[PDB]
Amino acid sequence: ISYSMPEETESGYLVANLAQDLGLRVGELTTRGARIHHNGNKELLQLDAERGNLLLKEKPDREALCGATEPCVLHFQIILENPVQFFQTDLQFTDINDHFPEFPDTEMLLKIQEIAQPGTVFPLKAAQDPDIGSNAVQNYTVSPNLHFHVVTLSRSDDRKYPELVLDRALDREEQPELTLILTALDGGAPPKSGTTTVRIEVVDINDNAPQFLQSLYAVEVPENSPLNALVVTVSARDLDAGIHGNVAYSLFQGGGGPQPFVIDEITGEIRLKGALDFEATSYYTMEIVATDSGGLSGKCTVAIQVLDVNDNAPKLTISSLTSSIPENAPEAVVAVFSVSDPDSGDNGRMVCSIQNGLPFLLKPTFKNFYTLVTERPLDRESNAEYNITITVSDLGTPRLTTQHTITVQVSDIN
Amino acid sequence: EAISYSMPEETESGYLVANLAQDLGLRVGELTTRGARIHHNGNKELLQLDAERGNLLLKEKPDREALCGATEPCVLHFQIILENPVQFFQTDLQFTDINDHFPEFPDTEMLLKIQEIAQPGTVFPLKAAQDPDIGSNAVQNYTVSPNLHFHVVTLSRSDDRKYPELVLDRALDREEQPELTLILTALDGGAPPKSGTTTVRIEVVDINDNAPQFLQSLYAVEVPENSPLNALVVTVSARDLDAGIHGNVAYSLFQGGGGPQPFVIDEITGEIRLKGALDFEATSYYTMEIVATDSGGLSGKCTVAIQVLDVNDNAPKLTISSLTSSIPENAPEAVVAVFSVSDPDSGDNGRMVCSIQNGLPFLLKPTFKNFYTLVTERPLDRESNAEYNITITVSDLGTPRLTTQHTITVQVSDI
Ligand SMILES: *[C@@H]1O[C@H](CO[C@@H]2O[C@@H](C)[C@@H](O)[C@@H](O)[C@@H]2O)[C@@H](O[C@@H]2O[C@H](CO)[C@@H](O[C@@H]3O[C@H](CO[C@H]4O[C@H](CO)[C@@H](O[C@@H]5O[C@H](CO)[C@@H](O)[C@H](O)[C@H]5NC(C)=O)[C@H](O)[C@@H]4O)[C@@H](O)[C@H](O[C@H]4O[C@H](CO)[C@@H](O[C@@H]5O[C@H](CO)[C@@H](O[C@@H]6O[C@H](CO)[C@H](O)[C@H](O)[C@H]6O)[C@H](O)[C@H]5NC(C)=O)[C@H](O)[C@@H]4O)[C@@H]3O)[C@H](O)[C@H]2NC(C)=O)[C@H](O)[C@H]1NC(C)=O
Ligand SMILES: *[C@@H]1O[C@H](CO[C@@H]2O[C@@H](C)[C@@H](O)[C@@H](O)[C@@H]2O)[C@@H](O)[C@H](O)[C@H]1NC(C)=O
Ligand SMILES: *[C@@H]1O[C@H](CO[C@@H]2O[C@@H](C)[C@@H](O)[C@@H](O)[C@@H]2O)[C@@H](O)[C@H](O)[C@H]1NC(C)=O
Ligand SMILES: *[C@@H]1O[C@H](CO)[C@@H](O)[C@H](O)[C@H]1NC(C)=O
Ligand SMILES: *[C@H]1O[C@H](CO)[C@@H](O)[C@H](O)[C@@H]1O
Ligand SMILES: *[C@H]1O[C@H](CO)[C@@H](O)[C@H](O)[C@@H]1O
Ligand SMILES: *[C@H]1O[C@H](CO)[C@@H](O)[C@H](O)[C@@H]1O
Ligand SMILES: *[C@H]1O[C@H](CO)[C@@H](O)[C@H](O)[C@@H]1O
Ligand SMILES: *[C@H]1O[C@H](CO)[C@@H](O)[C@H](O)[C@@H]1O
Ligand SMILES: *[C@H]1O[C@H](CO)[C@@H](O)[C@H](O)[C@@H]1O
Ligand SMILES: [Ca+2]
Ligand SMILES: [Ca+2]
Ligand SMILES: [Ca+2]
Ligand SMILES: [Ca+2]
Ligand SMILES: [Ca+2]
Ligand SMILES: [Ca+2]
Ligand SMILES: [Ca+2]
Ligand SMILES: [Ca+2]
Ligand SMILES: [Ca+2]
Ligand SMILES: [Ca+2]
Ligand SMILES: [Ca+2]
Ligand SMILES: [Ca+2]
Ligand SMILES: [Ca+2]
Ligand SMILES: [Ca+2]
Ligand SMILES: [Ca+2]
Ligand SMILES: [Ca+2]
Ligand SMILES: [Ca+2]
Ligand SMILES: [Ca+2]
Repeated sequence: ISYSMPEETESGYLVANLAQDLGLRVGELTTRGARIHHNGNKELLQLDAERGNLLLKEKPDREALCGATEPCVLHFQIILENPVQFFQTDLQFTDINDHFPEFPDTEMLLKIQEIAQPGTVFPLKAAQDPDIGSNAVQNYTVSPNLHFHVVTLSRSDDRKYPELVLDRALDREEQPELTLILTALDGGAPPKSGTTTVRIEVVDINDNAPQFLQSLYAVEVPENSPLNALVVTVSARDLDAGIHGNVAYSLFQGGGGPQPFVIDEITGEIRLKGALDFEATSYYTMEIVATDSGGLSGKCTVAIQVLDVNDNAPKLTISSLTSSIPENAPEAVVAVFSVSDPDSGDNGRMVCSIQNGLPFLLKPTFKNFYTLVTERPLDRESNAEYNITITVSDLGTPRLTTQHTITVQVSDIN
Repeated sequence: EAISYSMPEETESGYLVANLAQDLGLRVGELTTRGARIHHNGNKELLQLDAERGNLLLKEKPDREALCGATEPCVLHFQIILENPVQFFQTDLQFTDINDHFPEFPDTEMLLKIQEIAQPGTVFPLKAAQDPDIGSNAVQNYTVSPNLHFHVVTLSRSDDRKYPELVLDRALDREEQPELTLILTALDGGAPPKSGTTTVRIEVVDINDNAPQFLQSLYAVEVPENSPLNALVVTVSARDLDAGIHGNVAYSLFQGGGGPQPFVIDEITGEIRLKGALDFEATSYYTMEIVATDSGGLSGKCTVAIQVLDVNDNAPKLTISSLTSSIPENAPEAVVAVFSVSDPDSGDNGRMVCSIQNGLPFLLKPTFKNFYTLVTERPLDRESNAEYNITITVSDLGTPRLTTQHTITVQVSDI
């Protein structure tokens, strides 16, 4: 004979009316010297022989008695002596939902990279439940968010294990860290729950390119500026963090000609490497390029205009027509000369002068092109030779003067 | 107006610039009669005057880049003077640039570090080639050595200067081709064109685009019940196609939703060790899942099934319930006692047999499964023996064999 009864029933519960089930008289139970025999460690059942009833001595717990084995049936044998008779009886215990779903870890750590595409699965630790069947784990739900959703798998021996599925791509630049609530629901009535915290750490991915604060840099620097002069400092910013955010500055020269400028890849400072000359090159158009450790780059145009400095003296060049000059020759051209100046503005503008005492005349024929002509015929006895010191001088600040001497002799017939 | 003569660069000295006498409309004798002379700003005479044949010649070879450079046009303003009578003429000499310079790149080798997940259409700035020439004689085109992942584009800017930029058309893969080498060539527009090559070495940056994979899809291992605590069961290894911090793997143990399991995993080596005690009579079969995870989130999973082995570590449990301490003399078929045997083990380790002495006139009769009875085989007088000893000996059929015995003394009555 076999009897069935729910788990965790209070001790002293009336199991079965043994007297009626055996079809024997009430006094016969104590008459035959009814005893109970079993190899169990604990005597779960005590026999009331006077009323012929089978009673529980202690409160049973299925998980501690059977555990994983199902059905939980305990076999024992009751013996009678008058006459000698044996009766094997089995007792089955129906499992109840008296266990709450418990997660292994109080928090689960997930480090998901930013470029993780939707549909990507992530394994989660399952909630365990010592119960059996519908009283065990049945459902898994995740706290309402816009990124993930959990799905339950009944793989293998019908043991349910949850895994998290991504639906919308992550972004560390928007939300660095996620915190979800993983809830496990039982299939019993009423259902039992078990909650844990899913900690999602979004790993940074270099998906952002560095950009300069200014698209154009325009700075003026004098020609006579000292070596290692701070021309301009350039700054670029990256939206990413760590090594993925570090930038490296590189100088791209424009067209031909050497660039006397150097950039620091770290600080972003542009400084003088060589010499500057407004007369050689007055305007530089270059491009600074900041690049991360990934290859993503940003570019900016830097324009540097050199300032003019009066550091050039006028170049006086003279070609003589007549080494000697007749006495009674009116209006004679002694020599013709031209002046030069690479500078600009008043630094390039130049006025030339001659001694006022000399009977000669400077006649400006062409632009920066003068002629030295005698103003009147000359006698020999007065002055044999003449030292004419032409002095060309610019109108800049400071003023630079260049002068040259020519000797002209007046001569009649030999 | 003033007169101007044009002449290509790098012309050999002694070149016939122009018939100056005819251009000025003067007689052949008149030019040398008036003492025609040449005046220019430079000390170095670039021009020399031939008053005999009335021609203008070159005294030095002109270099446009050394005279003008970037300025255009390269015009030298010079003057011609006459002395019979005194007269002044303005004349200009323009030097047409010639394609006499090779395009050169500043650096012999340019290093690029491009990500593996770089999307097509991504631009990568490259340093331009230098050319002191002007117009069509400067840098005009940019071509890149035949590859599969890149193509160069020639862009113009500001003063219509040409600069190259590299364009990706096919995504890279460090697991396929870690490093790439290109030849960047710059082509002139002159005739014939002139090239300028340089190394462009592209180093593919690693991106975590590989998930860890287990060598085996299933792991099976037998472990004895008597095995010690914290003993290495099996070592699992997973490989990652990536490298560096994107390649190192961390192992995690995932158990079933049934009950607690006595096992632990090493994150580095991948060794599974025992955590608690093992008993075949408790839990016989274990199914766990090992999950390998990198530093990016990409994972791989393998199923590890371990069944424990049964050992004969449980002696049979004998429990005897006696009915009669004393027995009648001439009583046939008398039931002395009734006992039960147990064995939690399985197979021959659980199978058990019971024995009694051969000299005793008692018979051991089986009534129920693993449940026997001690009954007299035949009546017997007292004068032979007053009391008898019955040592029930129960033993399993395992290896080694475990035995357990217990004695019961029974007396006869009625004299
Ligand atoms: C069926 O099996 C039975 C069970 O056997 C058991 O299983 C086997 C495998 C063995 O493990 C065995 O040990 C188990 O018991 C058998 O029953 C038992 O049988 C044994 C032996 O047959 C009885 O003796 C017991 O064992 C000791 C024997 O010692 C042996 O070794 C030594 C040294 O090798 C050797 O000693 C030498 O003996 C000779 C001869 O005397 C001497 O000349 C030598 O000098 C001496 N050597 C030296 C160095 O000195 C022996 O020859 C053996 O080989 C024995 O010592 C031991 O004695 C103690 O333990 C018992 C415990 O029961 C005590 O008995 C109780 O004492 C109480 C106190 O006086 C007494 O109370 C009195 O009660 C009465 C009324 O009842 C009155 O009221 C008084 O006022 C009270 O004081 C109790 O009544 C008494 N118990 C009984 C039942 O009467 C004893 O005093 C002492 O403390 C021990 O006796 C053994 O007794 C016996 N078991 C029982 C319960 O009786 C049975 O024999 C088998 N069947 C057959 C047919 O054989
Ligand atoms: C598992 O649970 C899913 C989510 O149900 C939600 O949670 C419960 C506690 C209620 O608040 C309910 O209003 C929510 O929608 C269900 O969509 C799904 O069907 C369930 N699966 C099974 C097998 O029951
Ligand atoms: C005219 O100049 C002649 C040349 O002298 C030169 O110029 C002067 C300024 C010094 O620098 C001298 O060392 C040069 O050799 C003179 O010999 C002559 O006396 C000068 N005539 C007059 C009237 O001063
Ligand atoms: C440069 O060369 C390529 C290949 O020969 C050609 O397709 C392209 O039209 C050229 N560009 C110019 C501006 O000539
Ligand atoms: C299980 O338990 C949780 C709270 O722990 C409830 O929110 C849920 O609805 C279910 O009752
Ligand atoms: C599981 O999650 C619930 C969410 O309601 C918490 O209230 C609880 O403390 C446990 O963390
Ligand atoms: C994660 O967060 C939940 C609430 O969101 C806690 O209840 C839990 O203990 C863990 O700290
Ligand atoms: C560019 O092309 C010319 C031929 O047009 C080669 O001679 C030169 O070496 C470079 O490859
Ligand atoms: C540029 O590259 C070409 C081909 O590698 C060489 O031949 C040339 O000398 C220059 O270095
Ligand atoms: C880049 O190109 C140069 C030719 O200038 C080679 O020498 C070098 O090995 C790389 O291919
Ligand atoms: Ca329970
Ligand atoms: Ca439950
Ligand atoms: Ca339960
Ligand atoms: Ca982003
Ligand atoms: Ca990012
Ligand atoms: Ca970046
Ligand atoms: Ca200067
Ligand atoms: Ca200057
Ligand atoms: Ca000046
Ligand atoms: Ca040249
Ligand atoms: Ca060229
Ligand atoms: Ca040239
Ligand atoms: Ca790849
Ligand atoms: Ca990779
Ligand atoms: Ca990886
Ligand atoms: Ca065992
Ligand atoms: Ca065993
Ligand atoms: Ca055994």
